[PDB]
Parts: sequence; structure tokens; C-alpha cells
Amino acid sequence: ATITGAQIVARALKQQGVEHMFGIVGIPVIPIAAAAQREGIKFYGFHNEQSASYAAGAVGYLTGRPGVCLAVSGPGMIHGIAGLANAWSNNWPMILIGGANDSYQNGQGAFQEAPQIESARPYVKYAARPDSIARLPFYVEQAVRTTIYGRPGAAYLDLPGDIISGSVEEAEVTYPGRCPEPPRTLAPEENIKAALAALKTAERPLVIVGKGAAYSRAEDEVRKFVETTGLPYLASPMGKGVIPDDHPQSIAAARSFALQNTDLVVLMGARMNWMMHFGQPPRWNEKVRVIQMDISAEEIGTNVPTEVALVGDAKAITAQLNAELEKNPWSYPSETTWWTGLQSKIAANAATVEPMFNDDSVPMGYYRVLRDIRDLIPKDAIISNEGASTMDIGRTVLPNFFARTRLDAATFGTMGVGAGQAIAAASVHPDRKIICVQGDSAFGFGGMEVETAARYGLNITFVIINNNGIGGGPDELDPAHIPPGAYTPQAHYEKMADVYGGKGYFVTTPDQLKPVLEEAMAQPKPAIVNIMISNKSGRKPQEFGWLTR
Amino acid sequence: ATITGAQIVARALKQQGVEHMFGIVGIPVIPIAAAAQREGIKFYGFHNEQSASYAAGAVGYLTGRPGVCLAVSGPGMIHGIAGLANAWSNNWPMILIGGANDSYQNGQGAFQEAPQIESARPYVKYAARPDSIARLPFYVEQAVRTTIYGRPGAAYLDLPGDIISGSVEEAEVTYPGRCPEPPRTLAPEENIKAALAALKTAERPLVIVGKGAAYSRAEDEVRKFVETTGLPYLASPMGKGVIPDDHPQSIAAARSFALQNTDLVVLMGARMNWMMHFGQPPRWNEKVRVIQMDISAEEIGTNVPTEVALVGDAKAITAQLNAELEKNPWSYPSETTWWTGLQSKIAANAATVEPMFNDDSVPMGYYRVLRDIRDLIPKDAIISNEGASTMDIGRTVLPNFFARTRLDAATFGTMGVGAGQAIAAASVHPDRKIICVQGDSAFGFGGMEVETAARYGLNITFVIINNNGIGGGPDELDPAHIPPGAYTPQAHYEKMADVYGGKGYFVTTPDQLKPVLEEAMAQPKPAIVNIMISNKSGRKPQEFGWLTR
Amino acid sequence: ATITGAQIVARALKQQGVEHMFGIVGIPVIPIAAAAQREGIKFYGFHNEQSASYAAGAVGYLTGRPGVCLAVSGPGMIHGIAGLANAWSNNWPMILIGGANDSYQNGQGAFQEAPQIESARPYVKYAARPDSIARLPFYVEQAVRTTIYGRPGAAYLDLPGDIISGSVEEAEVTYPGRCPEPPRTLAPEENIKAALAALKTAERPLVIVGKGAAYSRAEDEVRKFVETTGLPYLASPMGKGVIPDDHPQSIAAARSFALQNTDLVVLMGARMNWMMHFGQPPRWNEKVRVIQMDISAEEIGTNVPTEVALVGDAKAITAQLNAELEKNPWSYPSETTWWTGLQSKIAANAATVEPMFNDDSVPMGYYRVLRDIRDLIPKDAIISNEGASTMDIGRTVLPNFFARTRLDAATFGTMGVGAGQAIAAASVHPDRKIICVQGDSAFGFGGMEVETAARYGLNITFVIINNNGIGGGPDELDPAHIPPGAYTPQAHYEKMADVYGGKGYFVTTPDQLKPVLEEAMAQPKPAIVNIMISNKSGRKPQEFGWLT
Ligand SMILES: Cc1ncc(C[n+]2c(CO)sc(CCOP(=O)(O)OP(=O)(O)O)c2C)c(N)n1
Ligand SMILES: Cc1ncc(C[n+]2c(CO)sc(CCOP(=O)(O)OP(=O)(O)O)c2C)c(N)n1
Ligand SMILES: Cc1ncc(C[n+]2c(CO)sc(CCOP(=O)(O)OP(=O)(O)O)c2C)c(N)n1
Ligand SMILES: Nc1ncnc2c1ncn2[C@@H]1O[C@H](COP(=O)(O)OP(=O)(O)O)[C@@H](O)[C@H]1O
Ligand SMILES: Nc1ncnc2c1ncn2[C@@H]1O[C@H](COP(=O)(O)OP(=O)(O)O)[C@@H](O)[C@H]1O
Ligand SMILES: Nc1ncnc2c1ncn2[C@@H]1O[C@H](COP(=O)(O)OP(=O)(O)O)[C@@H](O)[C@H]1O
Ligand SMILES: [Mg+2]
Ligand SMILES: [Mg+2]
Ligand SMILES: [Mg+2]
Repeated sequence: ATITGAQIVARALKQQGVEHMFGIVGIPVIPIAAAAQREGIKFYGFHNEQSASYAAGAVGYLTGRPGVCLAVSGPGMIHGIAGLANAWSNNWPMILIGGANDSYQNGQGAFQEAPQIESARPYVKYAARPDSIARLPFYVEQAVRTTIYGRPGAAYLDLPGDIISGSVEEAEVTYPGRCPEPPRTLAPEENIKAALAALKTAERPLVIVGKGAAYSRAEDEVRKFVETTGLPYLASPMGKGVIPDDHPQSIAAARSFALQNTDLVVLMGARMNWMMHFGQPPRWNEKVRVIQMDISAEEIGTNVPTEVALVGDAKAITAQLNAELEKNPWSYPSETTWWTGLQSKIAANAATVEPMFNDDSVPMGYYRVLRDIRDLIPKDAIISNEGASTMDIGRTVLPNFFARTRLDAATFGTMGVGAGQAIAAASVHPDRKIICVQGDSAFGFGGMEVETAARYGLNITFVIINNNGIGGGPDELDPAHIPPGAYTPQAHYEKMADVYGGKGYFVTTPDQLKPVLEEAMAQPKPAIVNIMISNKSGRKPQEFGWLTR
Repeated sequence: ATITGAQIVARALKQQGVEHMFGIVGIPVIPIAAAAQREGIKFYGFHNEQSASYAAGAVGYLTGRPGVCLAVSGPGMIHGIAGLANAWSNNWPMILIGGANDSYQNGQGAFQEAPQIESARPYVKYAARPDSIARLPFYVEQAVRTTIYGRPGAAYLDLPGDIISGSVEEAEVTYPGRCPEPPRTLAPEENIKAALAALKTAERPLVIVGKGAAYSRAEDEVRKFVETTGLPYLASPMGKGVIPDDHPQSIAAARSFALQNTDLVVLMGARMNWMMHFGQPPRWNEKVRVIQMDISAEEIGTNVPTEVALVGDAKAITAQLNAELEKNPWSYPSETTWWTGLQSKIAANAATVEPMFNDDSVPMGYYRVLRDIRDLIPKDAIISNEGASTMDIGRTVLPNFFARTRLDAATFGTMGVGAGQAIAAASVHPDRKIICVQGDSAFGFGGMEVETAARYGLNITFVIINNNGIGGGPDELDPAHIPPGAYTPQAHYEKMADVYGGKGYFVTTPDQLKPVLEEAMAQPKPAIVNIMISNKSGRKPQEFGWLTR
Repeated sequence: ATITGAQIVARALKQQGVEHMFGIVGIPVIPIAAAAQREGIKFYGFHNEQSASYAAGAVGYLTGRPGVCLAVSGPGMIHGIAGLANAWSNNWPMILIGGANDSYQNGQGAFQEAPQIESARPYVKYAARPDSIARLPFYVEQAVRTTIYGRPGAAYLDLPGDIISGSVEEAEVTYPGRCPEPPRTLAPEENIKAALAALKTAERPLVIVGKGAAYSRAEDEVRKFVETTGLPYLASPMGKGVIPDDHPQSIAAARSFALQNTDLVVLMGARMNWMMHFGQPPRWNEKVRVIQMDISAEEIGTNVPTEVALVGDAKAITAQLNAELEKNPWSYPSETTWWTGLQSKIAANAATVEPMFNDDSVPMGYYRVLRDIRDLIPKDAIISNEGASTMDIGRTVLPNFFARTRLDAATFGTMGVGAGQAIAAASVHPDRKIICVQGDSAFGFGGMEVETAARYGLNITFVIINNNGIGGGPDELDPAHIPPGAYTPQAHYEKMADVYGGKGYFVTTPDQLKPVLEEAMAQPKPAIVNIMISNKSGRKPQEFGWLT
């Protein structure tokens, strides 16, 4: 009995817990996709590997096991570097499997001969070309384990065509056991006590809940910690829903005030990177104190010093914090000048946006449109939200009630992830509704993948919030002077639903919003709802712009 | 008087002969696109940088000056690596300009902070981050010159946002003169004589005309050489049209016989790489002798030894060959057993395909559909042809009469280039019709760019030859078992023309072909013609498959 | 009041805990070495950056803060990549600071213009070119912290000449506080319990003590763990001395038997890499069970599956194991079939080597020479031991009694480290004797650094065990057919002591060993002892070669 390299790879992947594979077939990886389907891995054929490789990283975030992207040699693999870099930037587990030319044609100018390991290297924890067919399971298990152990990240496997198509006797192949979940590392008890003692000295304490806490599956421990301590908290964009967004201790609507004035912040799986304005003035106080909880020791003390470091797994360390609070109870008072100032700011920002939610002017505004989207999203739906103002106002208006239910442009700020992340969510969660809310520019980066969603019967509804460009475009184009970020005015993207026999809707007036969105979400194929908005509409005013520089 | 980095870069690019810029704006490169338009560079806003970066390389091939791709920091630049690699593989001049985060935020986890120089490195002749605003023109001229001097190739410029947005006094900036065309290097006269003498010893000589001869603009000298010597010749796929494809000395229809039996080949700007089966058995004779004309000395003698090396520019060396033939006339006899065998093979392959051109069976075949496309392509049109069998049979059926009028997947075999290369051709040749003939899979890699063609008023007609997948897909999909390379059956891609107000046509029967194609090509917006074909249709049988392994 | 980039860098390095800098000056880094000395960093000018860069990584191992290598632009930096790679291979904290050409000359073909960041990249956790003079302390702190937090490793700082020589106002510069010691992470309680439960099921358990335990400074807890449990243990080559090598539970003289027959091993900061034969047959049992203690989660389960993963700091995790043994006491019985077999192999291997220690044949053998070296080494000396058989037999014959007192070719198997590691050890431990024991080939990789040791008054004695080549060479060279690994027969390397006015000794017969070594170790300048041995002498025979 013999077996091919392709069949060994597919068996090993399934044994290691891979359940989802996204890519595009061609020389030399056709038999890998075929073998993956026979092993029961779900294979999705995309229209571009760029989108497929973003889907793979999203699987890693959602499941804690790497999604796999399968790409042909040369340009196929290079298209997939996009997803390597997005997983690198977000510390998400993901594997790109790239075919390569037959090894005995190296140097000859073989079909799609390319330095693929060197191209992947900057973005991966692990890059390997297996030396022989019979050792393939060694490399598969090592790749999988390296993506999920330590700080999670990306890996690249380089498979020459002759390793894929060649055969060995089955008896020559040893398969490792399934890589177990990594141990959930703990902080020293002295550091646990030091974190809690420091909290008790703060006049204006703040907890930030980030997507590291979501990735760790720490949501029960984090909610218990925040409720026991009574602390104000802020969710990062993909930390939304770790604690339900309607929780009374959320100060999301006073975010700028909270960061500017806190004297002590607890970072629960969140970085002091650009998203948090580096922890630095003018957005933070120059003397802010930091308790930092991260699996990555090297991240501790980036940009601003850390007073108490909690290095390890967020679920395990937050459980240590909760155990120590049970031993030595403490909570932050419910009546303080901090709470009063936070509540004043929340109420003022609520009053500012309320008229915008209720403005029926045409062309419509973001808040008016997102109001009706919000009121029709099931509470356990997964939201894929991508764009500039479409995503930023979507972040504030569309709540999440469960962890890991918002997928957006994330740390790398990537356009091109929307449909791929929606398809990943549908594959992981076949029983949920997926709502994809994209700006019109965002939609165009991967718009062909609406047919992919349709072909695999995925429960995704596509909503486009269209202002004619990248932050808007004019109503009529001057052919001699097309703005660099404009598109065809009133582009009818919803006609793309006719490609696969779905329903497309073109919305311009507020009386259309509720009936159209309700009907669209009920369709047995993915509907596309193309909603025109004013090119003057934008977010509620802020003292500071989001891009600190 | 002061000037920004963005304005300096745009002025320098225009001074160096850059006329075409393709990309997507965003932080930090918005002011570069604006300044490029003010300087009179044509800027095209794409839906994905992947397609834009392929457009830039095509400009390099068509014009001999680099096309420029403009990309934002991080994922924008990484999307554009695709075009770097395609230009690397084809030795085409091309520049990717990537924004980068502000330099004073390095190390902080800045927005879209990424190792962009290291990501570009494997594919570029030149990668630089300018050290200061006032030296920007030094780097622009050095990048341009490096892409077109020597063996042409790709370059990457890394521009931190503060170099783009900062200003200096105009008096601090020196601008180099426009980089002149590189000198057209000559072979030693002894080698010229040796090449011609070797030709006179051959019993079965063959000339191969490749896209290096096209790039060199050598078409007048090459045609004169082939006609003076009376030699049989074969065009490579993008060498088609250097000599008009209806020339009586073409042996294209006997290609396999010609390569298998020639005893001496003249490579005029063509590599012995995978496209030519490495010059090795079983597709070539083991003792074949090679005269090799290439600008790259390092390419000489790859895979098979070269008997006479002609290193330098193809136009200049072919002129040397023609001058020596005028001094010492010679021609290959018109009546030889070689010619008789070539003509026998041509006639047999003509007889094999003639019934296929005339078969009206539905679902239709490739040859029947391509017959009617061929008969409506203007003789000076530019053809963009991409796919597997759509491109390979398009290569044989659709003739080219002028040099540099076919753009296809080229050396890297890339899917994703079709629409971008058509847009590049339209930008370079505003007075010509561009016909883009894509397989259905090929179409989906960059299908959103039909709106880009429409928005800029480009004279492109999109034809899709649709067999439901990558080499075909079934007529009905089993939801539990979707073939990895299949798409939605009878996908109505022509409805994408409704996005921008163009006309879409759905063709299934042969009586539709001529009226539909005629009307589509006459439209003032880009039409999409979606032509269904049998999933059993394929190319005429061959003794060997194209992928030697 | 203004300050240069060079002065900022030196102040930042000192503040971050850097104490030792090794390198060679020239354009553009001259002012950095001067500023370093003014800050009280110890600077050593070497004869080659290659040796200097190995010294920097050894400081990191010995101290837990990176040593720094200072190199000029272009070839200076490239010579120092050797030390980046050695630190990478051993997970030692180390910084290479390379000068670069002036930034405004990039692209021009500037003096020593080179792609230095890309050259360092494969071996470093961190590589940065500071964007501006005022942010230099940001990069220094970030580089230091990255080398010592998590799995320790190397960093590269790329300093253009105009960042070094340029100035800013002092008020423009902010200095981060000294990087605190890294947090010492712990294993889940259920894993601590599972480790101890597994030990109680084992018929033939074994502890392996590696240089990760030494780097962690876990020696007190490791000794307590091994003594409490009564387990047999094996030290890795640089794990020697974490427990004193004369400890009764060491099974070093039964190494192959122990690895072949153990059914459950506790890896205390040691890898299943080539040095442990990948944990695989034929050197290990196919069904061996593994409890693995390592700070690197990604290392867990390499080559063979791990049954209990103890991810975190070795000192902290061993303290966890000790605390649970206090609650639930257990020890391995002192009379078992396993102990009886281990002791039988120990006694047989002892009987095999005893006549080699007492063999007075000339030319001499390794064991007879190393016997007299051993008996003169002070118990708290640092040993630098490098070569092939010189190092491999030195490993078994020369005991260590304290942690971090043996420095050898380590995980990368590097020749070129011996003098640089001895100089590093002298700098870290000015109160100790440093003894450097090298094969003749190893000596030649960095032999000019004996003058560096003399110039800085370091308490180092250089011993060369000389068999005329790489594993030996002939007594007479056929001048037209020189064997690729041979050197001049009876090459008088000890005459190099005359370069700096030291004492060189040439030894051929056993009566000379003891008086020569005693006198040499007492010299006020570094002495060189060049000891000839037979080119037929070799190590004790083994069933298996070390290179699996
Ligand atoms: C790969 C890549 N390329 C480009 C960008 C730059 N970029 C933005 C943020 O840097 S965001 C946006 C779309 C906004 O346009 P939109 O979706 O229509 O949303 P809206 O504001 O008009 O509502 C674009 C193109 C990017 N981030 N990533
Ligand atoms: C970037 C990238 N990704 C994938 C491939 C693999 N690949 C092919 C050649 O290796 S070709 C083809 C389309 C054929 O399908 P098609 O267009 O519908 O043409 P047709 O034969 O059915 O007529 C595909 C997907 C590739 N080359 N480059
Ligand atoms: C940088 C580098 N270059 C070469 C080697 C290969 N190499 C050895 C590996 O095992 S070891 C040794 C010397 C043995 O010769 P020696 O010192 O005289 O010792 P001895 O056995 O004769 O007693 C040499 C040269 C190396 N490891 N690193
Ligand atoms: N299991 C885990 N426990 C704790 N931290 C984790 C875990 N997995 C990832 N992380 C950390 O979570 C942090 C998430 O930061 P970031 O992506 O910036 O979050 P956000 O964008 O939500 O602020 C990263 O620094 C990462 O190392
Ligand atoms: N100006 C020039 N003169 C001669 N050769 C050139 C010139 N420019 C590029 N080339 C060479 O032309 C060759 C084209 O080969 P290739 O791309 O394989 O052609 P094809 O695909 O048409 O066979 C390359 O090796 C390249 O170095
Ligand atoms: N503080 C620490 N605690 C635990 N493990 C550590 C620590 N520092 C380094 N390590 C680990 O120690 C291991 C040492 O293995 P190695 O260098 O192979 O040792 P040896 O050569 O002694 O077998 C490395 O895998 C490294 O990740
Ligand atoms: Mg928009
Ligand atoms: Mg097709
Ligand atoms: Mg020797």
C-alpha cells in the first residue's frame, strides 16, 4: 500500500485539527484540495488567493487553530502573503501552503519558480520546505504547533510538486498525535497581589479589554473581574462583546475623556500601539501607570513603562486575579468624581448623536442607516465590518453581546478582508447569521467573493454603505479630472447578486431601510443591499483624530 | 518658497518620463496622487492594488519606461508585491512606491508598520527608503535608471509619511536630468560572423522570436533578418506580431515537430526556460546547437550549452547580423526536406482544427467561439488574453500583426493580470481598441476592475469564455461535494456591466456570436460578453503536454 | 547644552544595565567606545570582531544582561554576525551595534555601505536603525528588553554615522528607566501535579539538567528538587555544575545506558536537539515519556511528544515542584533495579578510564594530560574548553562545582569562541581564575586575543592540547601533499606569549605537566602552555558516536 504526498498532507492536517481550507487550485496543488475534501476538511475555492488568505487568519482567531490557505506556485503564493502579514500583525494562527516547482527543475527557470520561503519569511514564525515525502507529518505538526504555541502567528509550508505527486509506502510514514492546546501560563502570585494593590491606589482606574482576551477565551473570567471590582472598562474594537456592549460599566461613549484622564489602566490583552495612541500624550496623561496582561513578554513595556507585568494566558491570569479578590475582597466605589465625569461625557455624546440617528434627510447619513442595520442584527450574529467611516461608525453603533463576534480591519488596518472574514465566520459558525457591512471602496477589494459565499450556501448578507468613494466621491465625474479616490457615482454593486441568482437591492430613502433589510436577511442566497449615503456625512466630531502623529 | 516631499516626488517622476500611475490612495500617499495629477501623470484608482501593480509592469513592457504603482503602507504595499514579482519574472521595468509609517513612530507599533523593504527585496533590482526630503529626486532617478538599464526589472521606493508630508525650501532641491535611453550594446564582430557561419552548417535551422526582441523594439531588424535568410521561425506567445503572424515563414502550426527536429536554433530574445521545455529532450534533440541573443550575459548557456553567444541589445545585434549578410550574402534554400516536413505538419494541423472552427454544436467549443472573435479584432488592436485553455487556444487562433500587441499570463503564468494589463494598454494606446479575452476563472481574479475601465472611459471590451470553472465545472453543483475548481453554473458575469451602466451580453448559441460581438465592441462604455462553452471542449490533441516534467 | 548620539547611546546602555562592551574602533564608532568608557562600561579592543562578538554573547549567558559588540560599518558588522548567530543558537542575550555610512550618502556607493539589517535579520529577535538622534534611548531600551524578555536572544542596532556624530539639545532627549528583570512565569497547577504523578509511575526515571536551568539561576531549586526526589540526573555539557559534578546522584559515567533505558525523562531547561540525539531511537527508547520544562512554548514537543509541558521560568517552575512535594512528599527508592544497572555501568566506565589517567606513554594521551590540568583548577574557576576531543574529553574529566562556570562550543558547535569567552568570563568575574583549554586547531581561530588578555591584565591561563591538527596531523608534512586538517608539526604556539612579554611553556613528557601548569597559572601575565599529545589518542570507546 502506497500513499502520495498530497494524501499524507491532507491526513496530517486533519489529524492536527485543521477543519477549514481556503484557496485556489492549479499546478501543483490540485491533489491536495482533492485529498483534503476526502479527509473531511472543508475546502473553499475563492476568486483570489488574497481574500482566501485573509479568511484563513480569521479562522485562527475564531477557533484557536490555524486556518489554512492553499495556493499554487509563484504568483499564487505571493497573493497569499497578504494573509501571512495580516496574521502576523494580529498574532493570529494561520498556515499558507504554497506549491513550488518540481525540485529537480530548480535553476532551470521552471514554471512559477520563485524564492517563496524568503518572500514569506518577514511575516512568519516558521517557514519550511519538507525534505522528503515520508517526513511530511513532522512538518505539518511542527507548523501547527508553532502557530498556536507562544504568541500565536503565521507559518508557511513550501511544497515542491514532486513531493506532492510522489508516493511512498504507507509503512514508511509516522503521524504525530494531535498537537494539544498549549498550557495556560500563570503569573507569580506576588505579581497578582501587586496588580490588585496598585489598583487600590488609583483615583481614576480604567480596564481595557482587547482581542487578546477574546482570543484566550477569557470572557467569563474578564466579566467576573470587571463586575467584582466595579471598574469602568473600555473595549477595543475587536474586544467588543467579551463583556456585552450594553454592560453598565462600559465607558465606550467617553473614550477620549477616559484615556486622557485615567491614572492607572489595566490592559487585558491589548497593546499600547497605534490603536491606543501609544499610551502617550496628548491622548493619555504623561504619568499614567500601567498593569499589562499579555502572553508575549517582549510586548511588556512598549512605548510606556509597565508598573506590574502579568505575563501568561489571559484566561488563567484573570482567574488568578479573581481568586485573589475572593481571598481579599475589594471593589471600586460606585459614587466617585471619576464615575460622575465619565457619566457626564457619556450623556453628552449620547445627546450629540441622537438627532443623527433620527435624521431622514436624503442623501442619508451614516447614523440613520446604521440605526436600522443595528435593530435587525440577531444578537448572536457575527458582524464583518470594513471601511473607513463605515467601520469606525459601525464600531460605535453596532453592539456585540458575545466574544469573537466582530471581525474588522484589525491591527493592520487592511482593506480586502471583509468578504473573506465573513466566509470564515460562516464556515466556523454554520448555525449563525453573518452580516457583512462594508464601505463601497472596501467592497470592491474582494467583491467577486459574493459568488463564493453563494456557491457554498453560506448565510451571509452583504450590506454596502456607498458614498461614491474612499471617504466619498462626487455625484458626477469630470473625465479630465477624476479624483483619485472616487468611483462611478451611484455604482450599482447590488447587480452583482444577479451573477449567482441572488437578490440585489438599491436603497436611497429611509422608508426603504427596514423592509429591504428584513427581506434581504431572509433570503436563501446572499443578498446585496447597496445603500447610498451623502458624501458629506461623517462621524460625530472629536477633539482628536484617530491617527495620532 | 517651499515644496512637500509629495510634490518633489511627483515632479521628479514626470521629469524621468513616468506617464502612468496605478494604485489606491490612503494614508500616507494621498498627496502623491494629487501631486501626480497636477504634474500631468495619468493616475488610475483601482479596486485592488494587486491588479494595479500588474498594470504598472505592463506599461514597462509596452513603453520601455517603468509603470508606477502607488500603494499605502503595510497591506497596500504587500498587495503590490504581486506586480513586483511579475515584473521580476518577465524582466519588465516597474516601480512600486509604498507609503510607510512616520519614521519617528518606528518601533512603537505604528499604523501599518511593516518590513516593507525586506518584503520587496527578493523581486527587485533596487529597494530604497529615501533618507531625507531634499534627496528625493536622487532616489527617483536612480530607481528609474535601474529599472531600464541592464536587464530590465523592478524597483521599490519606501516613503515614510513624514517624508511625504514634510516640506523643504525649493532652493534645497536639485533635480537630475531625465535618464536617457540606455546604450544599445553590440556583439564582437567575430561573434557576428560565427553566428552566421554556424547557421550555414545547419540542416534544419530554426529562428525563435521572443518578447525580448519585442521589448528591444527590434521588429524591423528581426523581420529583415528572417526574410533575408529565408529561415523558418517560431514566435513565442508574446513574441507574436514582432513578425506579422500571417508571415509565410512562420512554422507556428508545426511547433512540436520544429523543436523536436531542429539541429540549430537562433534564440532572439527568448529563454530556454519552461516555455521552451528547457531546450532539452524529449521536446528537443539531445545535440541541438544554440545561437543565443540576450541582453543578460548570465542567461547565456542556461540548461543547454550555447555555441555562439550574442550578448547585447537585440535591435543593435540584429542590425549587425543584417549588415554582415549584406557584406557576405547567404540565404537558406526554399526547397529542402526540412521545409517539406514543416509544411506537411502545418497542413495536417490545419486539417485537424478546421472542423472545430465550423462546429455549431451547443454548448459551444473554444474554436467556434474564437473564430468569431478573431474575425472582429481590428488589426492594430491590443489583445489581453488570460486563462488556461482560453489563453492557450487564444494564442494559436488570434493573430498579432504588430509587435507588443499581445499581453498574456507571460513567464510567471499569473492569473490576475488580465484587466490590469488591458487598462495599461488602453492608457498607453488611447487611439486603439483593447480586447480582453479571459477564461471565467481568470475573469474573477480582477473582475471589479471593469468599473475602473468604465470610470476612465477606456476603450476596452471584455469577453469571458465560460466553462463553469478552472478548466470547467459541472452544470449543477452538489452542495455536499463542490469541486475545488468549479463556480456557480452559468454565472452571469455580464451583469457586472450594470454596475457602471454598460451593456452585458449572455451568449450560448453560435447565431448570437457575430451580432453580439459587433454590438459590444461598438459601445461607448466597456461591454461584457459572457460566452458559455462546453466543459468538455479543449485544445487540439498533442503528443506532449505543455508542462514538461 | 548639547550631547552627541554617541554620548546618548553610551548613557542609555549604562542605564539599561550594560556593563561589558567588546569590539574594534574605526569610522564611524570611535566616539561610542570613548563615551562608553566615560560612562564606566568596560570596553575591550579586540584583534578581530569575530572573537569580540562571541565574547558579547557569553556575557549575556553569565550575567542575564546582554554584552555588546561594537563594530564599524560594512565588514566590521559582518564579522560580528558570527556572534549574533551563536547567541541565536544558544538563546543568549547579546547586542551587536554596527556603524553605518552617513544616511545622506545612501545610494552613492558610500564608504562601507552595506545591507546590514538584512544581514543580521536571520539571527536576531530585533533589528533597528534609529530614525533620529533624540529617540536613541527608545531603541536602546527596546533592544535590551527584547534580548532578555521571553526566550532570550540577539539584537542588532544599525547606527548611521551622522546619528553618532550629530548633536541635539539635552532637553530634547528622554531616557526610559532601566528595564526591570523579566517576569518569571509559572506552569498551571494541574501540570505541576501531573508531572509529579508521572514520576511516581516510572520504573527508570531520569532528570536532565541543562544550561537553561543555569541561565535561569535555578541551581538552588534544582538541587533541592533532585535531592528531595532522590532521582538520578544527567548534566548537559554546560549544565555541568548546576548541581556540583561530584554529587552522588549524577549518572554522567552511564550516559548512553541512561538515555537508552529511561522510561520517563524530566528535561530541566535542555532541548531534544542534536546534543540529546533528538530524543529518538536508537539512543532513546521509542516509548520514552517526557516532562519538559522550558521558557519557550514553541520548543515543547519538538521531535518527540511531551506528556507534561511545564512552560515558564525554570527557577519558578522548579520552586512550584518543590512546594508541591512539601504538600505531597515522594522520593524514588534508593535501591532499585535501575540504580543497580546505573551503578554497574558507572563502575565499568570508571574501570575503563582509570588506566588512561595513569598512562605515562610519550607522546601523551588526552586523559593523562587532563588529569594534571584537573587537579590544579581552583574549585570556583571558570573553564573555557573548546575543540573536538580536547573539548569532549575535557567535558567528562574536568568537573564543575558551581553553575555557569563552563563555557564551551555550546549548541552551534562553534570554533572561534574560546579566547573571547575566556575574556568575557574574566570581565564578569575579576576575582576568579579563568582557565582556557583548547585544542590546537581551536586555538588558531582566535589566538591573537592572547595579547588582548595580557593588555587588560586578565587572570587567564591558556592551555593548548596539540596533536598537530583537526583531530590530529602527522609528525612530518609531505610538502606537496599537506593533509587538509594538519598544521606545522610541533608548532610552538607558546612563543606567542613573547609578543607581550608573557611566559610560554612547551610540554612533551608527563613529568613536566604538574610543575609547568602550577607555575603558568601563577604568572602575573597570561601564560601559554602548549602540550603535545599523540595523534592516535582519543576518547573512551562508545557504542554510539556523538553525531547521530
Ligand atoms: C490594502 C489597503 N489598501 C488601501 C487602504 C487605504 N484605505 C483605508 C485606511 O487606511 S480605508 C479605505 C476605504 C475607505 O472607503 P470606504 O470603504 O468606501 O469607507 P467610507 O469611509 O467611504 O465609508 C482605503 C482604501 C488600506 N487601508 N488597505
Ligand atoms: C495567481 C494564480 N492563481 C492560480 C493559478 C492557477 N491557474 C492556472 C495556471 O497555473 S490557469 C487558472 C484559470 C483557468 O481557468 P479559466 O481562466 O476559466 O480558463 P479555462 O481553461 O477554463 O478556459 C488558474 C486558477 C495561477 N496560474 N495563478
Ligand atoms: C567555525 C568552525 N569552523 C570549523 C569547525 C569544524 N571543527 C570542529 C566540529 O566538531 S572541531 C574543530 C577543531 C578540532 O581540532 P582541535 O581543536 O585541535 O581539537 P582535537 O580534536 O584535535 O583535540 C573544527 C575545525 C567548527 N566547528 N566551527
Ligand atoms: N492567550 C493569550 N493571553 C494573553 N494575551 C494574548 C493571548 N493571545 C494573544 N495575546 C496578546 O493579546 C494582545 C492583543 O493586542 P492587540 O491585537 O493590539 O489587541 P486590540 O487590537 O484589541 O487592542 C497581543 O499583544 C498578544 O500578544
Ligand atoms: N533589449 C534587449 N535585448 C536583448 N534581450 C533582451 C532585451 N531586454 C530583455 N531581453 C531578454 O529577453 C529575454 C526574454 O525571454 P523570455 O521572457 O523568456 O521571452 P519569451 O517568453 O518570449 O520566450 C530575457 O532573457 C531578457 O534578458
Ligand atoms: N529562564 C529560563 N527558564 C526555562 N528555560 C529557559 C530559560 N532560558 C532559556 N531557557 C530554555 O532552555 C533551553 C536550553 O536548551 P539547550 O540550549 O539545548 O541546553 P543544553 O545545551 O544544556 O541541552 C532552551 O530551549 C531555552 O528556550
Ligand atoms: Mg465610501
Ligand atoms: Mg474556465
Ligand atoms: Mg588538535
